[PDB]
Amino acid sequence: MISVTDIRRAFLDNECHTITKAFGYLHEDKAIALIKIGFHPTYLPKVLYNNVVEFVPEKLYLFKPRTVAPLDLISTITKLKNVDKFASHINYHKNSILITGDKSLIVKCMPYMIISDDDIRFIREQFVGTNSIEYILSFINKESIYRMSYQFSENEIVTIINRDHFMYEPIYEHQVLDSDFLKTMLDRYGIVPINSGIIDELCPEAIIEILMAVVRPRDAIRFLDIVNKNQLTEDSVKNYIINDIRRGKIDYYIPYVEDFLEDRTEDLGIYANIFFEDAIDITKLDITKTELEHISKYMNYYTTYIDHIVNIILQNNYIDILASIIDYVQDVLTEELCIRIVCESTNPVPVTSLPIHSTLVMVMCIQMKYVDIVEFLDEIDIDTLIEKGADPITEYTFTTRWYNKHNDLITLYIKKYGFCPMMMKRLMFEYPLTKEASDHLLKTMDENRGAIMFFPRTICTLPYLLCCNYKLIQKPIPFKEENRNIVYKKNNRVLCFDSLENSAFKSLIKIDSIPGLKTYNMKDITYEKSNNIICVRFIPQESIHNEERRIKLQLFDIARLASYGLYYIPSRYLSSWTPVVNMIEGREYTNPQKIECLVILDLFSEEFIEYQNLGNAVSNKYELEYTISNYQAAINCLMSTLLIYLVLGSIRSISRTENFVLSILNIFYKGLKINELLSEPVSGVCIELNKIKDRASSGDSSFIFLKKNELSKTLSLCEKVCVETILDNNQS
Repeated sequence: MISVTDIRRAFLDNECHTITKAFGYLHEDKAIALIKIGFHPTYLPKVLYNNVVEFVPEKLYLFKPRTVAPLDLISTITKLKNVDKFASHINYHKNSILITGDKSLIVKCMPYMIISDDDIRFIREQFVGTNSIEYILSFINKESIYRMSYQFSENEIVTIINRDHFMYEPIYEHQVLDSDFLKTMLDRYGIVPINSGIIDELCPEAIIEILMAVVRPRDAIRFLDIVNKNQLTEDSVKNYIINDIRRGKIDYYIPYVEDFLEDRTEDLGIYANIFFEDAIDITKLDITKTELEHISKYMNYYTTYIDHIVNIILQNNYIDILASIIDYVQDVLTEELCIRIVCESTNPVPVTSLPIHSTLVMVMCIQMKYVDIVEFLDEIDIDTLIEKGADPITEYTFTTRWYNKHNDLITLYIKKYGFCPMMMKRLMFEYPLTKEASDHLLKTMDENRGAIMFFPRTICTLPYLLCCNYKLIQKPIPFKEENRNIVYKKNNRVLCFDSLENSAFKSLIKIDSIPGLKTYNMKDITYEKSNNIICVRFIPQESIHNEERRIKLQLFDIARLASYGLYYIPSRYLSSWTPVVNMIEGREYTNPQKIECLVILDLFSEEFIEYQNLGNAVSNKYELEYTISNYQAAINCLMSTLLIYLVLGSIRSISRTENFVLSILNIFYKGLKINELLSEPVSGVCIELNKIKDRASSGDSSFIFLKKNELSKTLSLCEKVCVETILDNNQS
């Protein structure tokens, strides 16, 4: 459990109403320490302003913009790369920032400043004679344009659209543009010319093509309005719009239909009533499932016929359609139907939209992993929820008032997250707790110190172990004298490096010193130098012919290298998958959307990085918001490699998937020198894996596509292997 002694002392001895207020009564030294690591309220009292400016300036945004001094603000954001959090400060002090005349400063601040016609006059004054005017203005935001009278020149508009393509949207509805300029922007940037500057009469084909290309409904409306002022609308255009309405594209055309298609309501059929109140009696029409899907978003126009529609839905078992109109059928929903919806619908419905909150409905929502199970507490007590397997501590719950209505939910929040600084920060500071709720929270955490509240399941979960802030101990490399009968390639290989300090060079040499590797072996290493450059000549191990054996033996080597402090970032397979970050922040995580390879390459192709530099390499490779430790980066690399070797390895495997998962994960243990065998149930994992295996033959693509939440059991097994990796490391 996170310690709360000091902040609870502050909360009680000053009779605060919120933990935010109590934070301000901490000793300035403790407050500043907490502020540095991000454990702070959303704002700070003025007494701390000088300490923040001196000791942690990047956190000045925690003061009201009026409280911050323009010099302090400008000194801070000059140093920072990301100033998103200073947006309201930057806007409030825009005049101070303009007066500086600093090109780099102004350009960094433009996306957050609401720029006025006067401000534009100041920029053209301070920068006349330089390339900078069209450069500075190219960083303007859509908010400035909406409130602006100024009109961009064409050069400005190009510079702006080169910097951010979709800035054409505010520009195109801000000002009248030359019609040849609109054509040039279409031929060259593919921008659809939706602007009042359209002057030439367009052929029926041209109108149909522009409609087929627009995406936002407001652009279709605008286009048609402009065009109708230039020319009459053809029967060819009218026909396409009716057929587009039949394809579900409705919002695009509501003004148009109401003004020009009044005499085509029989062609519009069931859709006509969206445009003309009760225009067609739909009971006399043959209604298709597709037509009901399209009008589901438009049911407020079919309330005259709501019974007929509901009846078609129930008679044809259109449960997804029933779910999509659930707000209109509250009176019809029996417990039986409520259950059907929960089990059969593609996407969940809100528990508040189910009028029946029986235990039976609740266990179906638990089975379907509904995120809003807490809403059954109007009928069912928290103990029955927990006994029946509910987890009400979700993101959904945080958007409700339930934490103030029920101190048992705050206790459950602590049991799930009391060790997790980011999640406790969120409840302590970013949730509108009551005095009594705030008191219960700090009391419960203070009287349950240590690990007792997380025993015996949570203390052995990966997120819990990531927040103990352990270390992975590296083992020293044993003496090597290679006696094995290794088959080497009949050709040598040369790798060159800019210097001998090169970390990749240093790890290649270290890996050569490591005994007992199965795939990463090298013969007859010679050196050649040219000033700083160092080249390594060597004869690589011949590749293992059996692909399944090769993949198993590569994971052994990965485990053995990790035990000695050498890791690799699997970014060629999972370019953005950092589940460790989710875990230490208390956020749920799921599988990546794809594996960017089909073939597991040999380990010679990867760059192995020292543990001591791993936190920095991982955070840079994945462009993380903040730098994670070497420990947490090591866990991410293992989690990534395990997922890749299980999924990709399965695909290329010829043995029974149950024996593959069990033997390659035991192979991983052996590389770690863990003497106990892995013995986990893999039946549920193998069903997930075999599904993906079957798409990989049918797909025929350059990547392996993974469906959302398809690998939950495989991920819990990757987690369990990492947990055992950490616990065994901590015994040594």
